[PDB]
Amino acid sequence: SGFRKMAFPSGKVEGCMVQVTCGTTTLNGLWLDDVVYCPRHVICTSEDMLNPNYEDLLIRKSNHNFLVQAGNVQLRVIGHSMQNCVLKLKVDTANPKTPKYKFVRIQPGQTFSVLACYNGSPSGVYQCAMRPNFTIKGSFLNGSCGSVGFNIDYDCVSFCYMHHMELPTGVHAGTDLEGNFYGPFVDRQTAQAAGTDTTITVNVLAWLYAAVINGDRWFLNRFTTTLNDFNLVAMKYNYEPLTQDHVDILGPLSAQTGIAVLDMCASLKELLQNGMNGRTILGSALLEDEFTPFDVVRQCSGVTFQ
Amino acid sequence: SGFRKMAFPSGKVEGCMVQVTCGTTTLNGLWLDDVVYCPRHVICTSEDMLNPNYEDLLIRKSNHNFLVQAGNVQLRVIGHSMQNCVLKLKVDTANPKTPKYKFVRIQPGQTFSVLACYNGSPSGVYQCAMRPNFTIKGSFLNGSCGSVGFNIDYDCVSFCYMHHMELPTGVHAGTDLEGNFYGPFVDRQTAQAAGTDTTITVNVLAWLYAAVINGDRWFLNRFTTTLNDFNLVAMKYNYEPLTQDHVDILGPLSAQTGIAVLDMCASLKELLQNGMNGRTILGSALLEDEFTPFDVVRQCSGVTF
Ligand SMILES: COc1ccc(N(Cc2cc(Cl)cs2)C(=O)Cc2cncc3ccccc23)cc1
Ligand SMILES: COc1ccc(N(Cc2cc(Cl)cs2)C(=O)Cc2cncc3ccccc23)cc1
Repeated sequence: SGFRKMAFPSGKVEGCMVQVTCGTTTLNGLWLDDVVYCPRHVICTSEDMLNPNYEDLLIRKSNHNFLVQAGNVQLRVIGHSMQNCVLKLKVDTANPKTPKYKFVRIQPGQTFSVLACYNGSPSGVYQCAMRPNFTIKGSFLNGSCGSVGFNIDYDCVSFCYMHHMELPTGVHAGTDLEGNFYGPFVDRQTAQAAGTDTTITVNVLAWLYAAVINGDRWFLNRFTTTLNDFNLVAMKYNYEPLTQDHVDILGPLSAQTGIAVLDMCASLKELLQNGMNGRTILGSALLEDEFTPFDVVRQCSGVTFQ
Repeated sequence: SGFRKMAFPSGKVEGCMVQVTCGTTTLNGLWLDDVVYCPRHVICTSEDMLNPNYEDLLIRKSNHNFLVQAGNVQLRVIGHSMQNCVLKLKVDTANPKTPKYKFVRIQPGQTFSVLACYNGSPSGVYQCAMRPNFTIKGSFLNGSCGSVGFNIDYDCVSFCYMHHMELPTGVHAGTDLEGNFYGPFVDRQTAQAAGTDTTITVNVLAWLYAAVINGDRWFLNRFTTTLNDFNLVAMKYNYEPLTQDHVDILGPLSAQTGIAVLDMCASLKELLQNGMNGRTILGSALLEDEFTPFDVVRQCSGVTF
């Protein structure tokens, strides 16, 4: 029993983290096969970030301007290209610890484990959710850039996030491993703001199923609802629309608990309308939205990674 | 900036996890050098668990009754002893992935990472505190037994916890790696209950210092308190007494923020009195007590391994 913010084991990703230096700028890189992936802003000084021309800045750098350290063993850069906002450093050595992996771009609502790194060394691991405003609430200090976010889907590490920036609100913004930013953000120091955020409805329902599995059932009611009627109430309270796809993804949790998705929807509708009445769910006073349906199943069914 | 419940990277511990089978019982073992450590209840059946004599159960076992698997590799048991509530299986091979390690016993309030394992394979990693009542609020299912809790310091793993049981409240009980239970618990299926839990006051204060470091001061006030008046108030909310040792341990955070420990104690007193009035502190609607003072410094100063 019990329910915790639970990260994927970090072993396979720890094996892939390196230091990248270009000038007095040092940050983290991801070493997979004979390529190191890192933020393109490694080629920038703090002043350069005000109005960078990345084409011009890269056209001036050569292979030997980029110093990569893998533990305390130097890799030779034998090529460099830019894909969107990531630098790809082609190196002389394939990473022997390269796991089975893909690059995945995630949807808002999806969670991932962050291996927070400084100077190519891991500091720790935690769970994040891609907010509907395309920011993450992370723990990132200067030098954290190039730290990655990942899921393990069966036997495959899926890399979904690379850390780039901290916004003035203190929330974090980054790219997929193809250098495509999540959200309307740019790698220049200019006025940029997190948009108004919404609650991830499918994840709140996932977490109410977690509560039922852990014996916290007080919020279940005899009422039902239609998808349409649920969404009319949800949208009043700044909750993301629930689609039929969301309903189907919640099918396994519904089957395991014997509580219909629309019955759980009716329970949530009353929670939003009435509040908690100074009660808690899984020892939280607020409705939690940073657990996916799969996160609940993985923790509550003891799914393992080998 | 930002502050998050952060586990240690699990890689060095993943390298030590194996499956241990005795009869129809399978659980997790820790493989360090040529020894595998596991809960001694691996030699029990479900009926055995009410009043087991582990000396009598163990003397009946041969080396070959213990099946230790590390991935696809069968490890050969060449010896066994019992130390308190852990079994030590001597195997023919030293774990090549063995890290630098120590065995430590932690105090209530200290935190560690759990690598939750089933059949010798990892499910996930989370951060935990030894509660004042010597339980942990974990996430563990049947087959989780032998999962370990640890801290990393430089490149040394200190193992402080081995998982043995779940209590009726759903909290979890376990031993150090010398097989001594945290708390008054025993490896028997007899009725045992967690003592009344209390909040870890020094950790809540550490976490308020974290919130200040992260640029949030809304909860501060103009007031101070004596240690004695703080403890008289805090105990009415089932908070642990704050000792002068706790106050000294909060010294570095006090110095970094310029907020005296007893002034932060005054802030906490008001927070218990008023609640958050629809606000949050580091994204939390409750007062968090599973960050130690060292955890705040480590995460706010960017310590690596
Ligand atoms: C060349 O040197 C720099 C590179 C990046 C930064 N910024 C600002 C920007 C990044 C982007 Cl992309 C556009 S502006 C960051 O947000 C980096 C950053 C990250 N995560 C925690 C941070 C914490 C403190 C300070 C910076 C942090 C600043 C300087
Ligand atoms: C020989 O087979 C068994 C061995 C141990 C268990 N128990 C009950 C007891 C353990 C101890 Cl030591 C005394 S009673 C557990 O608590 C294991 C356990 C662990 N963590 C989550 C658990 C969740 C559900 C059920 C059991 C859990 C039961 C059977």
